[PDB]
Amino acid sequence: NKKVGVIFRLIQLVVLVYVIGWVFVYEKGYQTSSGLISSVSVKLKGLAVTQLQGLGPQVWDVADYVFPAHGDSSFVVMTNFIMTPQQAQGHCAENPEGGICQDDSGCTPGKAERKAQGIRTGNCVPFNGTVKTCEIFGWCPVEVDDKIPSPALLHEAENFTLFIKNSISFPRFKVNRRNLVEEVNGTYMKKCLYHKILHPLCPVFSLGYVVRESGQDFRSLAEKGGVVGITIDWECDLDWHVRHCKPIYQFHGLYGEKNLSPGFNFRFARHFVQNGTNRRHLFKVFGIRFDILVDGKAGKFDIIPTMTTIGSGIGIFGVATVLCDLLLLH
Amino acid sequence: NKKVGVIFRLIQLVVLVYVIGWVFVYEKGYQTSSGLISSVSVKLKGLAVTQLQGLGPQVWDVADYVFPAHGDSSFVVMTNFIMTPQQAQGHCAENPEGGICQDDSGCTPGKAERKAQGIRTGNCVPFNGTVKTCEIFGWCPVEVDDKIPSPALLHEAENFTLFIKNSISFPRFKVNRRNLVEEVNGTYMKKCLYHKILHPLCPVFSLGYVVRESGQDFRSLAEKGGVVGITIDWECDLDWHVRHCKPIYQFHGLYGEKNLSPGFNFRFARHFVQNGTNRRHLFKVFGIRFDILVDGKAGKFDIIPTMTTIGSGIGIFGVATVLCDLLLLH
Amino acid sequence: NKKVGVIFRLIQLVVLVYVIGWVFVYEKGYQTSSGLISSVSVKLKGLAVTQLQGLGPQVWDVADYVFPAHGDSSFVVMTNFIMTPQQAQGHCAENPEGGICQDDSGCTPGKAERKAQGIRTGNCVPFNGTVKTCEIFGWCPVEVDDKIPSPALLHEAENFTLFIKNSISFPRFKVNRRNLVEEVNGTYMKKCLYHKILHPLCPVFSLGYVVRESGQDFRSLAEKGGVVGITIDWECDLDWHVRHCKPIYQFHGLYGEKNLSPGFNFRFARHFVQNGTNRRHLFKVFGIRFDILVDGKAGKFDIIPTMTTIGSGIGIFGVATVLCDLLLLH
Ligand SMILES: Nc1ncnc2c1ncn2[C@@H]1O[C@H](COP(=O)(O)OP(=O)(O)OP(=O)(O)O)[C@@H](O)[C@H]1O
Ligand SMILES: Nc1ncnc2c1ncn2[C@@H]1O[C@H](COP(=O)(O)OP(=O)(O)OP(=O)(O)O)[C@@H](O)[C@H]1O
Ligand SMILES: Nc1ncnc2c1ncn2[C@@H]1O[C@H](COP(=O)(O)OP(=O)(O)OP(=O)(O)O)[C@@H](O)[C@H]1O
Ligand SMILES: *[C@@H]1O[C@H](CO)[C@@H](O)[C@H](O)[C@H]1NC(C)=O
Ligand SMILES: *[C@@H]1O[C@H](CO)[C@@H](O)[C@H](O)[C@H]1NC(C)=O
Ligand SMILES: *[C@@H]1O[C@H](CO)[C@@H](O)[C@H](O)[C@H]1NC(C)=O
Ligand SMILES: *[C@@H]1O[C@H](CO)[C@@H](O)[C@H](O)[C@H]1NC(C)=O
Ligand SMILES: *[C@@H]1O[C@H](CO)[C@@H](O)[C@H](O)[C@H]1NC(C)=O
Ligand SMILES: *[C@@H]1O[C@H](CO)[C@@H](O)[C@H](O)[C@H]1NC(C)=O
Ligand SMILES: *[C@@H]1O[C@H](CO)[C@@H](O)[C@H](O)[C@H]1NC(C)=O
Ligand SMILES: *[C@@H]1O[C@H](CO)[C@@H](O)[C@H](O)[C@H]1NC(C)=O
Ligand SMILES: [Ca+2]
Ligand SMILES: [Ca+2]
Ligand SMILES: [Mg+2]
Ligand SMILES: [Mg+2]
Ligand SMILES: [Mg+2]
Repeated sequence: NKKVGVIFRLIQLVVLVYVIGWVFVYEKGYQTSSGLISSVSVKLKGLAVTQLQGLGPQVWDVADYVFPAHGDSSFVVMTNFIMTPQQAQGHCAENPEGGICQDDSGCTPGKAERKAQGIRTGNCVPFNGTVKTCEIFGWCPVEVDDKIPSPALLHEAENFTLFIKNSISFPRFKVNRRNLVEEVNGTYMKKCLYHKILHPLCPVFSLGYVVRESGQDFRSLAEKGGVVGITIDWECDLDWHVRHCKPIYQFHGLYGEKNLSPGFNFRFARHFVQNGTNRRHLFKVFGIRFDILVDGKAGKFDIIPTMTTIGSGIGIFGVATVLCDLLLLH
Repeated sequence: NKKVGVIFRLIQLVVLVYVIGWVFVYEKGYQTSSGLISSVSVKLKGLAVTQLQGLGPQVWDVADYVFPAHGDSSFVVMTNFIMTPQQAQGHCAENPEGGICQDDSGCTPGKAERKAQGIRTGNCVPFNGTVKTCEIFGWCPVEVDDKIPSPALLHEAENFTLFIKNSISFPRFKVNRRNLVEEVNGTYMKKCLYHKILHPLCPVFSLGYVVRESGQDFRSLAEKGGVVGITIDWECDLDWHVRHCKPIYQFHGLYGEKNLSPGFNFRFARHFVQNGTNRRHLFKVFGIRFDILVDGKAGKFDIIPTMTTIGSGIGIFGVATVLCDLLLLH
Repeated sequence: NKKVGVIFRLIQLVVLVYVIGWVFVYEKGYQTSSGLISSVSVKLKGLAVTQLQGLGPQVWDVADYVFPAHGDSSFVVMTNFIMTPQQAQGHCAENPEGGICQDDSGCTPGKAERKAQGIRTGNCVPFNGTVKTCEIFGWCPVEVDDKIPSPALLHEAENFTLFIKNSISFPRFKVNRRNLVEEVNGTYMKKCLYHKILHPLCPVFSLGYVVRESGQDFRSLAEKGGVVGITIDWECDLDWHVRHCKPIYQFHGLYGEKNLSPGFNFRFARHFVQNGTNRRHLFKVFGIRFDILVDGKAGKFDIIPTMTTIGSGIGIFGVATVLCDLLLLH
């Protein structure tokens, strides 16, 4: 029958054009794939001045709000903090969150099993006029974290400019590429701000723009902390010129339900010696967690993958043909 | 022949059941898989008081033993340390390990080729009553680490509550998930401790439990340090509800031969200015290394993978047909 | 025809030898592969003394030039720095590169839009005898990074030694391996310098050797910074003894155009309280970025992969035979 042969030839032509357009053209089967070796360096330029009650104006610079000063990929930018100054190890009332005592017999000497704040001395001392807390041995000023300033202490963090420098190299092809691609110039790096459409190649990122692109409001996130994931994808083709290869930036927002564990926070201390006594300043920093992830591959023409793809296509064709023949026979 | 046809039909039904079951349900071929983007946030609540001979009581809060303050995925929990206080730059004798001199002519001015402790002035000074070491220009006094305390200075950290906050997002499906799940609530985290069977979803991990579940003993590991690897694996079947998505926590113990470089250790310093002179405190910290590795995939029903799996199954059936026909013919 | 049968048997023998040798031995189809869990700990030893104008001799020990105390995979080794001692908050002139005014009416009170150095007060005080800049609120000694010392302040960094301790474990096969191998002993590490041929397995890497093997000159890197990538690769056939399992160390040079953003740099501050006044020392450190990446796979004989490979080979054979038969059939 003529129509049977027509259907067979149509099926073989379909599978042939499918394999040819997909394995070779679409999926780049004639190009080897390798993995980039990458290193990310980050620099933040911004300044914010905080004026808390009872304290002088505090100037925060790049060394201050960037705790991973060595330019790590996973860095935290300080946006809100609680400062407990002049902490010294001595005996005083603990925080009321741990426990509340009405008499000295209630307190027991030892360490708390859950959320230990210090070594209990077994004495109940008044934390303030109303309630009393068991006396512990720990840094004496105990941070009350219950009050979270509604206006962010560093609401200026939104405009802080952020520069990301990424250098990727493929080992098998011995090709090195950097984010600061050709189009970028020193003059450009002075007056550009990153945008999804306007300035895709500008390496200077605005913190507020990055947060808003992820899908989070900067103010509410800075009030309680947050996590933002920036991914740099280097899809590269070596058959073309290296100028074509460029870094694509994608912003991903990592969030969670606000009732439980809202935002991101950590505690850090600055140890110093004043008047011959060792003292420290405890800070509970509510900041936005920025993670840089670089994943990419390079493709360059090679003879062995081309021959293997040709053989696989011939095998798939010769199969499809025998399968169609057996189907038409039965 | 009847028996030949029966064997042929049996082989056909067997390969049909195989291609309809294995690649579809077991391998989830109709689903497509996307790697997660994740961020690790770790908070350790605990307090340990270390009493050292010649020094006052030392309180080590969360910021102290957790050296990475920004909540990095790889963090070290301090278990034992060697403290050398009041280090100042000057000319003081070197450690006996570097060299032993009996006369001033033996010492050579310059810097030692390997593991230099300072700039040798060229004079042999008595390090102590018995042996003499060449004078060097370095921090004073030089740290001595020949003796490691057999009882861990921080042994209370066996009980330290470790809270891991891991937020994942799949870019292909645009679904954000966190280690905290609907089953876990605010009242649950107050008293729960992670267990392999009892509390698999509790985000609070005990350090001793993590060490014991990794095939290591905390008591022996705390003396010289160690490396414990925690892997959080997410397997998600987006065909079901998102409540079924639950993280899987696996603890892997990374250990080596005790004879050659046992445990993990590092040295850090705190710089301060006392009495108009720059001084520092050098600590040789023996701590357990914790690495959080999050690797997972999610699968949702899609039309193109389903069609590809159907085509692959039909192709496998076709050849299982002829392979059987050619064998029965022989 | 006899020639047709000879050609058929020749093609049969060719495809049989192929499916018996290539996929089995070269591809290790009978073995299974699993990803390892790796944690890297780095330790450096070396001392460098920097003598500056006015300031006394400064000793930079391991804790100084190694900014990551814990020793993460990504660490920076200080080679050159710019120190602005005794930075105290107050009113001072901004940097001349920021802005220059001839009259006080030029500057406007507020915060700069880009790269803010402080809060302008609307007054112009002379930065030096020639030009005058806007008066800002912040650290009084402004850091001037126009002059970079051509001789590296820490050129002694080239010969500093680097010890890398990596422990890898395959969870599927429950086998733990370390960079320290049976060939390496305690007396060997005392004097081993890593080399590609002479000493392949020693974990003591010379910084200058690592920089030179990556393809970069240390002296140029020392002045303005650099990036060096070290990759450890483990390929182990668990069918043989575990002694054969040895890591492979490869150095990759990550560099970019020197005209735009040459080298790697960052700023960190040391906060201290002297004379009841909070001051800091700001250092602009030019250092070489070192990144450690570990990847590997292991192979163990298993029954299911062997059976799957045998089935795939039989299928490829059965197809090749008939495809050849159709070829002759024409
Ligand atoms: N976060 C940022 N925002 C805006 N511009 C930046 C940022 N980081 C770097 N740049 C600009 O990019 C150029 C090249 O960066 P490079 O690493 O040389 O910084 P730098 O010149 O050492 O820093 P500085 O400008 O503080 O001296 C610099 O001229 C700098 O002005
Ligand atoms: N390591 C830990 N051990 C025990 N409980 C913890 C731990 N980390 C967090 N929690 C509990 O989880 C709850 C939510 O924590 P969240 O991430 O909101 O930090 P936080 O409440 O701002 O910090 P803090 O508890 O210091 O106020 C807290 O009420 C706390 O009691
Ligand atoms: N960067 C390095 N260069 C040369 N030798 C090193 C280096 N790091 C460690 N070693 C040597 O390797 C041996 C085993 O390493 P290990 O991790 O036990 O160091 P350690 O003995 O704790 O350090 P230290 O020698 O400061 O006590 C040590 O005897 C040490 O001398
Ligand atoms: C005392 O502290 C407790 C802490 O919960 C608080 O509720 C109470 O209002 C305080 N009382 C005064 C008078 O400040
Ligand atoms: C950021 O700068 C813009 C002007 O470009 C200003 O309107 C905005 O208030 C600034 N951000 C904050 C919240 O300080
Ligand atoms: C600077 O880079 C931009 C990139 O958009 C380019 O358009 C411009 O021509 C460059 N400047 C010079 C002087 O080449
Ligand atoms: C002196 O120091 C050396 C260091 O190895 C030690 O062996 C010796 O016992 C010490 N002698 C005294 C009297 O402390
Ligand atoms: C808290 O979570 C636990 C999970 O084990 C659950 O059993 C309990 O009902 C929850 N509490 C409330 C009030 O729902
Ligand atoms: C003053 O500072 C400017 C800053 O660029 C410099 O160009 C100039 O040479 C300096 N003048 C003197 C006398 O130091
Ligand atoms: C490093 O090389 C040799 C040791 O091999 C040493 O003598 C020389 O002084 C050093 N040079 C530098 C640049 O530190
Ligand atoms: C130390 O290791 C080296 C490896 O090159 C080996 O040749 C030597 O025999 C070892 N020393 C001892 C005492 O076994
Ligand atoms: Ca890291
Ligand atoms: Ca101080
Ligand atoms: Mg609280
Ligand atoms: Mg030692
Ligand atoms: Mg500059």
